[PDB]
Amino acid sequence: IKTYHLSNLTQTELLSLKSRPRIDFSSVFDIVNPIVDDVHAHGDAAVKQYTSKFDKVDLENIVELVSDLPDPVLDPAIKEAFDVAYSNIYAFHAAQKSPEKSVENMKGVQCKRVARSINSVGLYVPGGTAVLPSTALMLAVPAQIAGCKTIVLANPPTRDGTTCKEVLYCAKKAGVTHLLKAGGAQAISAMAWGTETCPKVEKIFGPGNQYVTAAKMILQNSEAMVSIDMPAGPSEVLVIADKHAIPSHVAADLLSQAEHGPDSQVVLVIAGDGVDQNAIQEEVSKQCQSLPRGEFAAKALSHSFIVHARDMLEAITFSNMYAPEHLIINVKDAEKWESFIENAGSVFLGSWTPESVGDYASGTNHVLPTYGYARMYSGVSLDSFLKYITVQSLTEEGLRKLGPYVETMAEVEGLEAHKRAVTLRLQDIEARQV
Amino acid sequence: IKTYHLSNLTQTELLSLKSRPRIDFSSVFDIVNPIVDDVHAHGDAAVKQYTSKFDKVDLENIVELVSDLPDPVLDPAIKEAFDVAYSNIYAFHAAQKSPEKSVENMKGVQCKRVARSINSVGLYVPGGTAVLPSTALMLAVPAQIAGCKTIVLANPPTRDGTTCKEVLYCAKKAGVTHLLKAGGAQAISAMAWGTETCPKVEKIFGPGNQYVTAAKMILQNSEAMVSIDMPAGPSEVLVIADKHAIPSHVAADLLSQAEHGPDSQVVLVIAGDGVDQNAIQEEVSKQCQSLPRGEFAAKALSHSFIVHARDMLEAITFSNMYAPEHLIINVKDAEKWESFIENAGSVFLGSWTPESVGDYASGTNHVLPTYGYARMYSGVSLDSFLKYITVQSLTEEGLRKLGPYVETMAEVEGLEAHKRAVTLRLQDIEARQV
Ligand SMILES: [Zn+2]
Ligand SMILES: [Zn+2]
Repeated sequence: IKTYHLSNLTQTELLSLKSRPRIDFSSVFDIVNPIVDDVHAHGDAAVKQYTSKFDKVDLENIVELVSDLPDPVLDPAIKEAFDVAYSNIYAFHAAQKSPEKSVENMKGVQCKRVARSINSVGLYVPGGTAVLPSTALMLAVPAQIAGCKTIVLANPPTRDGTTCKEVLYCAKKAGVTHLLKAGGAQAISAMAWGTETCPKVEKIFGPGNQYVTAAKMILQNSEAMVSIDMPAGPSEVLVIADKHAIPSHVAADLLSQAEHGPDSQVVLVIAGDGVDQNAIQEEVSKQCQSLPRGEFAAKALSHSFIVHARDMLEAITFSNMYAPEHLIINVKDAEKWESFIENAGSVFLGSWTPESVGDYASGTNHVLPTYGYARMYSGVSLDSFLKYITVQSLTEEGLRKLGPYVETMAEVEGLEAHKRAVTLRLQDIEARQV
Repeated sequence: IKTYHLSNLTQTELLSLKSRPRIDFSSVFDIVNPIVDDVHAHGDAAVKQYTSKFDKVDLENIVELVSDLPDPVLDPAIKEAFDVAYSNIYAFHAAQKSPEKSVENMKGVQCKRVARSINSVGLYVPGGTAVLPSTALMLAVPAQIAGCKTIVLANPPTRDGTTCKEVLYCAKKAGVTHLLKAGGAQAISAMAWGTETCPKVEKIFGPGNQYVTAAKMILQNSEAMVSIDMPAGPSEVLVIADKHAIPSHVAADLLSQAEHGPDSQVVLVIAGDGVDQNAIQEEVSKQCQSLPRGEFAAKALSHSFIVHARDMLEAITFSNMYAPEHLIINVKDAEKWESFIENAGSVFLGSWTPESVGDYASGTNHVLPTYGYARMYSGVSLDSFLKYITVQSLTEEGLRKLGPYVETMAEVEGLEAHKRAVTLRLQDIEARQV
């Protein structure tokens, strides 16, 4: 409910706004380490125990090959909607391919950067009661485009043990190879180390909850030889609204984020004068009462806050400091403010572009950096699933011309074998002129 | 000396060749962790103390604004060599800028991905017994191209408290804003947390020794809010050689990697037949005893190994498994095999392209993934210094076309607030034209 005016604040007060409520992950590591170690040591049996324990389901086989599962049949309207998403997500991400053009800054010194897919990747889509086929498209489409050979999707089952069929449809469309019917730390460990039946993966994506996230943090510093997309905290939106924003559409934007759960973070920034803060707030109350996830949204909004900025430059400056997962800019001429944005996972410009268009189908990626990590991490993209290999090839003339400079730098550095690798080659070359 | 043949080996045995020796991080962690904490709590005073103990230097001004440092004067061959290097590294990295073309897969649905620099960055360049201006260019040039506002270059001082003069030259050329005259874990903490005079940075780059590396690793899972380039181990080279390779050149390539240190890892893969392995081992021995760092190279070569492959495909396949920091391909028609390489930091094709060319001046980046982390990490590049923000903007028509698909997918996921944010908007649009 809290309201702040940027003119009222000291440098110390600013800073407490920039930082999210502390999550002590050390605490969460203590809970997660035994689970990670158990799966590491005892494999599928251990995974089955934790799945029985936490998801209250007992599994025969925790992994299946997706190409052996039947094509599920969906309501045609539902199917077409996910085909549209797929199509837009596919096109946005395919357009991120780098051309691989060679640089020749001196004659005969040809260098280039080429993309190779990460061979094996693991994707975490939360499950049980959550039905998250959208996240499945977000992780698997760019994997598919990148060409990854093994694609493990981890998706904890419903209370009976049934795979969410929309997720499965999405997984089949994006070439997921393996479906791992587990969640939690236990699923992260199984992909990081591999098991009797779950392939070992080289990189793991999707933030899951704070327990998934902790295991990812832990396993990236372990011997498992696994990298992750990014660390994480709760989901967030920051909305900037000016007097041209419709109060009820602003309210709906706040609740759209709030309904993700009690820990979602909402920030309303009011840029300029003439905005009816009251109407927005009342409109939030009215809309919240009919939401089936209204209890979640209300718990979330109990630690939301409002910020008054006297102008749009101040609003954006505050948003840059904050570094929001999602940024909504509902102000006149929103597009013009783009070159002022420095830190945000994803940006929604104007009045017709709610967060859920990006959550589902605009084509951008919704697995975005939270907690302030947009300061140095990007949302998942095609490049998240590639390594770039640098290549250089010299001709004789190139080495003739570049070698001496190399000789010089190696001497300066005290590295004489580095020098001789070149000199010995130059001797051979000069020896073959008569 | 030690040799293997790919035909003679079991699965069990290949997998042993793939994996590097384990490093005891536990002992390193015991050293590093209280250093980090101490710098976090006590700032520059804590840093001064550690510099005094390990580097044996007592210095009051540990952070220097590079602007008001006088240009060093170095001999002119040396200036000219680093200038060529600067030029090739610049050109190579500048060619990596993405176009930011908008995607419009459905009329009025406009999406894009824009580059924004990481606002502050830290660059680690080893000192004391090392002199590493090449690394200064490798880290600093793409930061400068990326437009990072604060660039902190950590480099421990020489015994009199001065900065290594070649390193300072490269920092001024590449636009480093601050110089932190400290090394080791204490340097890393100072950049990760900020001190009284050292700016806090968002990302830290550069291998260092195992103390630096452990500090980077701890700090990436800490509350400091800092990412890292990549984890790391000892540097490595894998050289693929066929019968057309000149044995002495092959030997000088191995020594070039080996002279880095006793842990530097070296692998020779002999592909096909007609290769004088003896001439190569003889040549390694003559060359090794005529080197200043010959004792370092010999210790490294004691844990080197050879692999015989019946053909080049099998050689490449083995190399793809091993996933070397550096790969040299000295075979016939080396360029043609490019498409078969899946895992390698940087590649050197043909007879005239030694590792040291890439270490110094080809333009590629020498800060590369070791220990098999080439399976999922790239070398440092322009992208390492950027976040890519995704942007979407819808017209009214765009939302009229895409919104209904989104309402449905929101229904499926049980996320009514996500649906309503679209519906209120579609209602407003409908109200207006009637
Ligand atoms: Zn959402
Ligand atoms: Zn080197």
